[PDB]
This record gives sequence, C-alpha cells and structure tokens, in this order.
Amino acid sequence: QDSLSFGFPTFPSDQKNLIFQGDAQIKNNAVQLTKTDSNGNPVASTVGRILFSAQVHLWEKSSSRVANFQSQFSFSLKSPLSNGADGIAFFIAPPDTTIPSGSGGGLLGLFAPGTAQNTSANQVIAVEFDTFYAQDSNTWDPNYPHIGIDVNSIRSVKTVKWDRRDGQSLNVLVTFNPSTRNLDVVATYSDGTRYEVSYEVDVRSVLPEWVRVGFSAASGEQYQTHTLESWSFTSTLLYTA
Amino acid sequence: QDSLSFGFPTFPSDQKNLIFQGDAQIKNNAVQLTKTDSNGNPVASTVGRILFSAQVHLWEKSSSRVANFQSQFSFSLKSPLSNGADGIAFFIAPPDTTIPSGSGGGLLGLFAPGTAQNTSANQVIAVEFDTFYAQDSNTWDPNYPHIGIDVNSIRSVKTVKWDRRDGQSLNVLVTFNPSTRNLDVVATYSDGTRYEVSYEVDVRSVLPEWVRVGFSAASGEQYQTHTLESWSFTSTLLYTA
Ligand SMILES: CO[C@H]1O[C@H](CO[C@H]2O[C@H](CO)[C@@H](O)[C@H](O)[C@@H]2O)[C@@H](O)[C@H](O)[C@@H]1O
Ligand SMILES: CO[C@H]1O[C@H](CO[C@H]2O[C@H](CO)[C@@H](O)[C@H](O)[C@@H]2O)[C@@H](O)[C@H](O)[C@@H]1O
Ligand SMILES: [Ca+2]
Ligand SMILES: [Ca+2]
Ligand SMILES: [Mn+2]
Ligand SMILES: [Mn+2]
Repeated sequence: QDSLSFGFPTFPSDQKNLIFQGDAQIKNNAVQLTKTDSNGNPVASTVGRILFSAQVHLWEKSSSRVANFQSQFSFSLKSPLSNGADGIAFFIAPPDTTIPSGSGGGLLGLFAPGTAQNTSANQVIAVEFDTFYAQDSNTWDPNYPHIGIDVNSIRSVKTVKWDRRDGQSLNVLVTFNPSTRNLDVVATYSDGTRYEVSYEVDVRSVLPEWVRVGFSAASGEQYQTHTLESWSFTSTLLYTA
Repeated sequence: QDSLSFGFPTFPSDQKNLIFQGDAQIKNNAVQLTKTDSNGNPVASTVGRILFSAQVHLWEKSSSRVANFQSQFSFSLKSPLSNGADGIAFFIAPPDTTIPSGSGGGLLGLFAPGTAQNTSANQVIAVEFDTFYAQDSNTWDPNYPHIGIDVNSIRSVKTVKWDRRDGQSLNVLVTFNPSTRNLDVVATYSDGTRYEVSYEVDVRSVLPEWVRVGFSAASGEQYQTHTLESWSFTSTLLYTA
C-alpha cells in the first residue's frame, strides 16, 4: 500500500499484529519492553523489542517516491535506583531484523558489539532516549542524559541534553518530511517542558524500500522499566520534486 | 490497534502485505483474482482470493466497542462470452480463512458445497457482484445479475438488480455504522449509474473479534476476468451506546 496508518491508544493483552522479540510483553495495558519481576520491579540484563507486523513502504525506486511519516508515542521509565539504564528507542529497519547477539545494555538491543559504530555494517535509523552515559562502558555517549538520532551507529549523529523523570510520561512526535529530508523529533513532559532535535537524512541511502518499525529497550547492569504506553503511526508515499 | 487504514491506489507487483490464495496474482498493476492465459484472456475453473495480512479488530467484548469501517474499491470484469461468470466479492472472515474445498464457480470461493446455505456452519460477511444466475445450477440466485449481501450463506439475505458492463470499472463504497448496525453498499459506473443496498446486521453475532478482510472471485464453466484495480480501507473501534 502507498499509505498505512494504525493507532494503539493503549495495549490490551490480546494482540495480533505485534512481533515480540526478547523479553517484551504486555502488562497492565502497556508494553513492557524490558523484563520485570512478579512485583513489577525492573531487573538487570534484559532486552526486548516490538515491531508492527505489516511492512511499511518507505520509498519506491520505480516511481521515485519517498514516504512522509509520523510516529507519535508516549512512554515512562521507573526505577528503585536513580541511575536507571539503559534507554528506549524508536527504530526503523529491514523487515527481518532480530535482536543482534550481545546487544544488551548500552547497545539498546539495536547493534552488535563488533559493528556498533560501523556505519557501513548497519541499516537502521532510530530515535533513542538514553539515560546512561558512563564513559567507561558507553564511550560513544556525550556525558549526560540525552535524546539522540542514530543513523547506522550507536554514536548519535545529533543529540540534545534531556532530563530523565522517574515515573513521568514523555510524549513524543517523530516526523520525516521527504521534501526537505528533515527527521524532526519533539518530546514533551506534561508540564510543557520541551526537547527538540533534528537532522537531515536521505532514507533511500540507508534503508531498503520496505521496512518494519517498532521499539527496542535494554537494561544491563543498571535497570529501569521501559513502558510503552501508546503509539500511532502513519506513512504516505509522496512524489518528491 | 484500535484503528487501522491502508490504501492501494494501484497494485504494483512488489507486494509485501497481501496474502494470495488460489490463482490470484498481480498483473499490469492490478490484482487478477482469477487465472488468465498468456494473452491475458480468462480461463475456466479458477478461484483466487487476497487478504490484507494485518488483522482488523472488528469488535471488543471487554470494552463493548464495535468498529466503524469503510472499504472503497474498484474492479472491472471482462469476457468474450455472453454470460461471464461467476463474480467477485469483498468479504470479512476469521483470520485463518482459506479457500474451501469445492468452492469454485457459483460458490465464489467462499463456501463449501455441503454447507453453502447453512448459516450456522459459516462465519463470513460478503458483498457479492454476481453475474451468473442460471436457475439450474445457481438455484439460490434471483434470475438476473445482482449485488448481494451474504451473511453466512451463498443465498444473499438481500439483493438488488445490477447491470454487468464488460470492461467498465465499478466504484464501490461499503460502510458499516456500529451505531445503527447498518451495512451500506453504494456502487457507481463512470456515467453516474448508481446502485444502493443496505442491511442491518450485528457483526458481533456473526464474526470473531479479530478478522481479515479481502476479495474473492471464481469462474466455473463460464468465465471472465475479475480485476481489482484499487482498494482503500479504514476501521476504528467505537463505543456503542
Ligand atoms: C556498572 O559498571 C560496571 O559494569 C560496566 C558494564 O556496564 C554494563 O551496564 C551498563 C548500564 O546498565 C550498560 O550501559 C553497559 O552496556 C553494560 O551492560 C563496566 O563498564 C564498568 O567498568 C563496571 O565494571
Ligand atoms: C456448462 O454447463 C454444464 O455445467 C453446469 C455447471 O455450472 C458450472 O459453471 C457455472 C458457471 O461458471 C457455475 O455457476 C457453477 O457453480 C458450476 O461451476 C451446469 O449448471 C449445466 O447444467 C451443465 O451441466
Ligand atoms: Ca547510553
Ligand atoms: Ca451466482
Ligand atoms: Mn546515546
Ligand atoms: Mn448471488
């Protein structure tokens, strides 16, 4: 299809079009990307991801069209600690994508250790909400919590300082305009605190014509829950001139 | 998801989200539901169907909601014969639906001979465009080409007279309003000729909560091409009170 859109105001346990990978599962009408114990407390060493089953037609070579898309979602992070880790990310990748071996912790379940910073070895665009930046294990991160745009590497091409608020929902809007090639991210807390980061990228040179979209999250030594509360997505192939 | 929509202004051969059953296949940017030879001519004894891969959430028992949906599409039928057969239908059925054994010809690839008219043995709602009504074989049909609403039986709960026009595209809009439980069908030819038919049905007593939507067509002794040219669909769960 040239256009596709779906919306999950909440996430009832009875799902049919979501691909669950790793420890991701439904709990309390929300998607818990990372594992939690019987009491709902976050645990260490856990990775989880979800992808919508239907493939998205991001661009079409024959017609020279590229899709304009928008993804709106909200999530919250909670942890008994204060150095919750590692983060959640919205991502776009080939349809057959699976959790790379050894991609836990700071690799957010998106990259393999050996090629995490090798742009020519990956095919993925992601918007990460990174809460752990210890320079001994996350050498690629700026020294502070941040939102970043990742293009084929765990080392963001662009970032903005962000504030982690335990238990508060962050509302996010990610937009890609094929006319300007601008991938825009706007995140806001209920009180109006706003964060913005943008970057110009030609999706055609990074991803194949058909892709899948979803979310990934991980916790290594440090942990926190990565709760996806709602999500809507829409994409429309448009002629770019 | 509570809401889902997709649009196929045309059908390029590079498809990822359609389930092809029987002889259905893409040719010349359109879906040929029934088999055609090398020259693109229709042949006898053929059945074919397509279904969008993502499941649609039709109704939800726990929340007492029912989907409001709309399906817009266009097709054309063509045949060198005086009596092209057998017809095409838009349908809704359980997610694991497949072509029943012996459902060719007048059964449109939707029902098995043994239970074609047994409403308690089927789970399907279809809008048929029936061009073959020979009273000796299709005994259940009115004696003329017609548009029919089928609820668990090849014997339409309602039909209206319709004219078959060789090679002309018919545009159809099928709507279901959960508030009134009215399933409306509006079909038009390019010259303005219009056909309307409506029926009240509680979808909750006929179909499971999750379903797949698609098209089906068949040709028995007589034949014709059944070409699906475009299709857009949208559905949204709504509180019914
Ligand atoms: C906690 O520091 C010790 O372990 C470090 C390994 O860090 C893991 O946990 C991080 C946060 O969950 C995660 O970002 C990283 O990928 C690892 O999974 C190590 O680097 C320190 O030197 C120290 O031993
Ligand atoms: C060709 O006529 C002979 O067979 C007929 C069987 O009818 C088949 O074809 C019809 C039109 O394609 C279709 O509606 C039906 O389901 C069968 O597939 C029969 O009716 C005639 O009396 C004759 O024997
Ligand atoms: Ca990090
Ligand atoms: Ca018939
Ligand atoms: Mn980072
Ligand atoms: Mn009929």
